[PDB]
Amino acid sequence: SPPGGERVGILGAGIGGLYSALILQSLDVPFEIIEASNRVGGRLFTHKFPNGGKYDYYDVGAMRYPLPKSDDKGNYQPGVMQRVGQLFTYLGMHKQLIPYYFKSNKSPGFQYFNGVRARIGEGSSFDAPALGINSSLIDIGVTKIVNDAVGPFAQALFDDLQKHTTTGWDDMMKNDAYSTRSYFSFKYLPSPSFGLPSEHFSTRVINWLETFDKSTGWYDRGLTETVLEAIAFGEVEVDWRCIDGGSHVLPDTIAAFLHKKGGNAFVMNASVTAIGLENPNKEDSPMVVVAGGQKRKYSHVISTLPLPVLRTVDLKNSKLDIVQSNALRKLQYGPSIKIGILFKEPWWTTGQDKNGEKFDLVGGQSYTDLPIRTVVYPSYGVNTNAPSNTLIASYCWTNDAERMGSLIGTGAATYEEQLEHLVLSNLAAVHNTDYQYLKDRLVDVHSWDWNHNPLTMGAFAFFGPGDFQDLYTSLNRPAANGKLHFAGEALSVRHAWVVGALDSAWRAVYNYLYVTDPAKLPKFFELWGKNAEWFEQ
Amino acid sequence: ERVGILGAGIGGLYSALILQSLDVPFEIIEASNRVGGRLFTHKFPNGGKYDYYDVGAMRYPLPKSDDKGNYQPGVMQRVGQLFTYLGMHKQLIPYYFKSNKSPGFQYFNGVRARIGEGSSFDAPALGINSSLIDIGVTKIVNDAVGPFAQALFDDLQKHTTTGWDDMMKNDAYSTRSYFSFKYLPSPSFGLPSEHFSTRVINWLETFDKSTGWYDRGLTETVLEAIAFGEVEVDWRCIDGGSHVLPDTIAAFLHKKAFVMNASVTAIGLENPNKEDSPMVVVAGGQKRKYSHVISTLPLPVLRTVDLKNSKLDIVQSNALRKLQYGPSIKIGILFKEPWWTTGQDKNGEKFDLVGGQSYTDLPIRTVVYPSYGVNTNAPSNTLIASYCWTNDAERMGSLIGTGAATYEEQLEHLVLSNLAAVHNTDYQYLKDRLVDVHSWDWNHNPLTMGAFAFFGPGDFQDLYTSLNRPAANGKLHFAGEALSVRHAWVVGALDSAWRAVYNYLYVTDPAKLPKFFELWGKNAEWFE
Ligand SMILES: Cc1cc2c(cc1C)N(C[C@H](O)[C@H](O)[C@H](O)COP(=O)(O)OP(=O)(O)OC[C@H]1O[C@@H](n3cnc4c(N)ncnc43)[C@H](O)[C@@H]1O)c1[nH]c(=O)[nH]c(=O)c1N2
Ligand SMILES: Cc1cc2c(cc1C)N(C[C@H](O)[C@H](O)[C@H](O)COP(=O)(O)OP(=O)(O)OC[C@H]1O[C@@H](n3cnc4c(N)ncnc43)[C@H](O)[C@@H]1O)c1[nH]c(=O)[nH]c(=O)c1N2
Ligand SMILES: N[C@@H](Cc1ccccc1)C(=O)O
Ligand SMILES: N[C@@H](Cc1ccccc1)C(=O)O
Repeated sequence: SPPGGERVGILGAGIGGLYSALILQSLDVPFEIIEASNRVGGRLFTHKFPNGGKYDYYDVGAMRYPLPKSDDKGNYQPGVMQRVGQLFTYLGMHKQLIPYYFKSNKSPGFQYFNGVRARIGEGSSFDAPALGINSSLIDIGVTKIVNDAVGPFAQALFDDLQKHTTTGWDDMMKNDAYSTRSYFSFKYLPSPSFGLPSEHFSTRVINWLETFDKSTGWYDRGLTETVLEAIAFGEVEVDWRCIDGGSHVLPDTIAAFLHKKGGNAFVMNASVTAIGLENPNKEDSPMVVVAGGQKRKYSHVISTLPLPVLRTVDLKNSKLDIVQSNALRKLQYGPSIKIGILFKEPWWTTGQDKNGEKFDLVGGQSYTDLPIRTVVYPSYGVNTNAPSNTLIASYCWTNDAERMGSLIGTGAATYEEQLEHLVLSNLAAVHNTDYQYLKDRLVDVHSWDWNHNPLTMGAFAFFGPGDFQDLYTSLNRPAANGKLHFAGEALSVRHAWVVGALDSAWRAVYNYLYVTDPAKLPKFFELWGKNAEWFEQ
Repeated sequence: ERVGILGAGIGGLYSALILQSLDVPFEIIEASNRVGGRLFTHKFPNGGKYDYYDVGAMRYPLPKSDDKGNYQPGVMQRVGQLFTYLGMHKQLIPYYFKSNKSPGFQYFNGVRARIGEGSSFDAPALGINSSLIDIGVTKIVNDAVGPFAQALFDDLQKHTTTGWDDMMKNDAYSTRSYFSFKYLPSPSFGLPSEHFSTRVINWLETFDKSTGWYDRGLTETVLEAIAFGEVEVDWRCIDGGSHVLPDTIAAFLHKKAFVMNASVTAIGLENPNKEDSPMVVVAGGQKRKYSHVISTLPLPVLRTVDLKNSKLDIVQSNALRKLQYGPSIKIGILFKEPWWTTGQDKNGEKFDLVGGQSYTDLPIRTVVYPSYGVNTNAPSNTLIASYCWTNDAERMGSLIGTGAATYEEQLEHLVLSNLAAVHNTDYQYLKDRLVDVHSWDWNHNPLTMGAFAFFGPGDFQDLYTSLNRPAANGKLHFAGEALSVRHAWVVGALDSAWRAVYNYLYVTDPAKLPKFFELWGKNAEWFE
């Protein structure tokens, strides 16, 4: 059935594009990967500090994976991230997965809010009474309040995954015009068991929720993203894992697997500038991709380029319908920054604060309302004879990342100095040290703003209210007479996760096989799942 | 007595003007080597007199004025009075919000038309029924915003606050959630008495504002509609660029100074336990003492300053973080000629554009043709090829200031391609005429950390008032355009300086209040 000249052009050598190639290679479908940069992995990006040891790296993008439980053979239980787990096993990486400590493996991480410092779990109110948060709300806590609001939506979506239905999603979409904030302000009413007034929370209380629940401005994005990310993070049993040597090992291993025999050479350093049918009036017209100044023709094209990147590509002759072209612009992205610092020692593990109290932190995270917002201690290498000296001194989202981004990548020594001093000062206040204690231990600094990077043009999809219900489906349909397939993490309900990109590749390849070679569907299903998301042992 | 003014932008310069007029010693601390802040004029090297463009403030919707520079009551009256005070009234030249000749272009969903030609831009294929198309986005948005704006207008006119109280009961709405859960169309529209769908709301945002605007606070939509006059005004710009305004103030102040190239890193009382404790500002590595401090630093900048010993209360410290800012970018291009005025498209039709603007859903979003110099013997050859807000500015920002030629070339090619599609020319027609490109991302600038305040829902009702109270035992006063209801406008910065100086005089020398009122108004906002 399929014409002898079938060849799928895969745009982007990120995890979505590499996964697409892996599926196609397993089905003996020719492909070619076009990559703008000189590296593979995309937002799987591991920075190694040259002056450091083996574990003196940090992941600028993906770094932690909340996988389902697994057996000794690498078989994963059903779960949100099962597809990621099965990929590791497929590549022979299951035993190379090491623990990721979401919470510290020893003493608890720190919380520093409203000038009040405490350990996670100590039950501090962080001066919330002075904010006007009454004692009833404090006793309940932000976590339980948010879970009561998110739980019902999340439970229906879980039932969808388990029972293979879409009613939970249809119900979510009835409320998708809500932001998390507008949901709390105009619809949510506390559970009767809380004993609170049957009234909507005030803005003061809602902002208290956001402060401790997420990041500045998170609640102005879609309520749907809040429930979906709560599901992904498992905030509603997960095995937190990271990759020994950094997440770059995953795309490196895929590239090696595809390259083993002769080699599926990649077209590197070829930025795509145009995608369209050679002749949109001919039904059998092939696709033409202009990348690096050269025209390359393919029967079908699987794009993993971020939506904002597609907006910089000439899509004339790809015949997007009016909804799809609106979707490329309106489907909202979110920002993020990370700042990694190589120190002379893992002071968070062996050091003490200005009063002699030991931090006693191994992995885990600390949280603060200061500009750095989140501090992440490394879980990799903690038990070796050369533990990591590298800290993620700041990991920000939404407004916090937008503001901090102005100090990153300026190219000016004076702003690098301002940035370092701000970060160290924030770190000192979080951990109760002086600035000089941390300055004396600092060796090198590396910082990254995914919202100032031409190859991503944002950290990841972070939809606003209405995006999922109005525009999302349009990009799950192909364009260019069925020959342009949109993929990438934006094309999932697991935005900002590797599984999102993997799901997007499954759906793109499924559509390609469905319209070009249905005889491969059985093997496609057996190797890569009967469904993108619906569970299955 | 000596007031430390942090920031030599228009808010700090205005604060200095007021203090000088009242014989109050002051000192201005400025991080950079320039005054004006977000009044920032870029002149292209090798270009002519009018081959500049304003990277920040560029247009002023002032009230009517007489031959002597007296301005009628209005939102921007305070700005007009500032021009007159500085002897600049006659240096104000017309700014053409719309083209002075043929109308600008609209390019949406691949459909090109002139402003006013009534195109639907393929909206039926988008699922917008004919009734909504016939009414139009402008009338629909005005019907939803009008009631709120009129009550705030009445506040300014009648000297009341009930309009603001009503706005604040609805401040938890974004514009989108207001349309999705509250707004019901006027019965006169003959539409179903139901809330608009997301598809229709996204159609409104597309033609009304920028990508993501409607997810910000409804109050900002109402306030900006008032400021733009979309609910009359004399649109003006400053001959030679907005930089002339701060340059003229600084020159006036230097005759009677400034601490330049001194970035503020710490603000706090010398001894918070002593009542008479002076303020200490650490700038450029040096400690400077003041009786009171007026800060005009943006809120995100204040978050990078050590405010230990300024004794912010818990609401004020929350406000510095949460009160939301918005992004913006501009791209200026020097061409060999004002092709938008003298040229023709690929089919021989003349653009015939003088000033005004064109709009598109393409990445550049907005094109602004210069109004300065149009009638001289050397008209401007400089175009604002792109001016973006919200998501459009966030996305485009990734291509600006990379320092890499390859991305500078990608940016130029995208901008020219978008321009070509908007105006119906070939790419090479514009490339052959391009001389120089300058681009700026106010959301990638340590001195602003965002373009301007652009509050989310709830910010005005929950956190805004806390920063109008002082900190540091009453000796730290917060100012800057964020401390106003005219965000993203010069008048916003001026209002914040009035309130900051007002509070300063109130606690230190109330006998000067009568003269303060006489020279600078009895109220910040209330009309005369
Ligand atoms: C800061 C941060 C942190 C995290 C994460 C992201 C970020 C930004 N994620 C999310 C995860 O990193 C992300 O969802 C996927 O890696 C995205 O893979 P894609 O293939 O969809 O895009 P991705 O962007 O990775 O790949 C696209 C490719 O296209 C290329 N390209 C761009 N423009 C091009 C052009 N014009 N022509 C050709 N090629 C072009 C790029 O260079 C890149 O190689 C994550 N996930 C997770 O599971 N766990 C985690 O802990 C995290 N944490
Ligand atoms: C793109 C764009 C376009 C427009 C506008 C803004 C922008 C970004 N505006 C809004 C207007 O430009 C703005 O509201 C005011 O200029 C702000 O003046 P401020 O004094 O409040 O701040 P502004 O930011 O101007 O001044 C603050 C000063 O503090 C300095 N500073 C920063 N950090 C410091 C530190 N650590 N130590 C010391 N000094 C420090 C800065 O360098 C600067 O000099 C506008 N308005 C209008 O009326 N018409 C218009 O057309 C426009 N258009
Ligand atoms: N998954 C990534 C990024 C992310 C950001 C925001 C929401 C969800 C995920 C993390 O764990 O940090
Ligand atoms: N006042 C500026 C900036 C602005 C942006 C958004 C709203 C209001 C004002 C302008 O006229 O472009």
